[PDB]
Amino acid sequence: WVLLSTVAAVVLGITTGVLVREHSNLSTLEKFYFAFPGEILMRMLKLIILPLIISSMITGVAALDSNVSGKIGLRAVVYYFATTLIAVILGIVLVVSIKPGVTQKVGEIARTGSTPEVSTVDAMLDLIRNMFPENLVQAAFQQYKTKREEEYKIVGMYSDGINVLGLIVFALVFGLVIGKMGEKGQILVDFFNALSDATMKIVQIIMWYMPLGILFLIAGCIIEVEDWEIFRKLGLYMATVLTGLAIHSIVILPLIYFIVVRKNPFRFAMGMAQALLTALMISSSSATLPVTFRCAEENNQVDKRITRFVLPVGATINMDGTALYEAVAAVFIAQLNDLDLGIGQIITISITATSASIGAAGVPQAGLVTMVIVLSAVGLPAEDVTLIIAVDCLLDRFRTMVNVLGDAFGTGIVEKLSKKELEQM
Ligand code: NA
Ligand code: NA
Repeated sequence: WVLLSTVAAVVLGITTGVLVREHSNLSTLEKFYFAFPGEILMRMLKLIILPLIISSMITGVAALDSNVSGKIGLRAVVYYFATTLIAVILGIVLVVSIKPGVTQKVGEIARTGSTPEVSTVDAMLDLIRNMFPENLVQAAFQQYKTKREEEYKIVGMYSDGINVLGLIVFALVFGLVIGKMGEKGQILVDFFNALSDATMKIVQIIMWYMPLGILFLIAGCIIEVEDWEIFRKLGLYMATVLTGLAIHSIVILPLIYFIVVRKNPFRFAMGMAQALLTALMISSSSATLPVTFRCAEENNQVDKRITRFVLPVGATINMDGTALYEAVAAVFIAQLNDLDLGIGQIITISITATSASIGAAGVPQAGLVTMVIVLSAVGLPAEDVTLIIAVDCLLDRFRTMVNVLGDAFGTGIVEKLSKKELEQM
């Protein structure tokens, strides 16, 4: 009933959403109140991130030996990097071959939204700063950001938004320490094992409300969009983005899973359908993590030791979907400006696009912030990001699904590559 209700909710939500806007006329305030049931689900899933991330990372690392944990972590990191690179290369090839921007002009495309003010050096240094928060309690709900102020002086401040990067790094180090302690640290292992189990049970309670929240979540966004002809001007740009995401999700990732794990990848992906559908509706890899936990464990029979480690980390640093999107968007913006891109310029977009949304799964405008960095790398104005924000919300839905799908396949791949370790213990 859990999966069926989710499918029923989207159909009713899409049916309700299209009918409401086509027949009824709603103001901006009336549109916001319509999506309120979905909004409640959004903050019920966000409420679970902190307890889930902390107890999963501590419990997963603490359960394994130091060497076993290191090898499992090394395998996951290689898979994260390997798949993100392939996603970027696929985006580069598709956008270069399809040439979405060479068939269009800058003037014709409408400009929407505001381009964020980003410093490439400060944004990347902020990544390392957030890995090591100054306060653990503050990191639970706030993040650090630095701005250049004046001959220039760096001023930093904390803003609302959970620092998943800092919490995961501490939870990994904390899990390693309490595991080595043994009997001394057993009480902490037991405490965070119960907290992890309790958090999963609370997710089960949230799943009861998810169908009703999903209905209004999908319905609301369909009603939010006031203009549909804007999607037609960027259709070629959208087509290449979804073509790359579809190929990565349906060809590349299943192929990698099959080679490492001699099993049907679509059977594995079928078990994740509930998590993939949730990601497609909430546009957050961290908020959909609790759903990914159940699908990987309950449906795909993936080891809980592997899942507790790979999934929380993957939701934070594994963004194949976003990395592909930045590579396609950056080259597309380059083509609009009639800017020929050489091998040197193409390469730098690849490395810059790789470091996309490394601490912003669910953070809004996370893709625009990265796009500014990627565009600035090869010298295009950061104001060209305004040409993409029109359809960024829709693409964000599909980005998150591919971001979550990469994590799910990583658990199966890492589990197979560490089979000797799990049996050895
Ligand atoms: Na990846
Ligand atoms: Na991810």
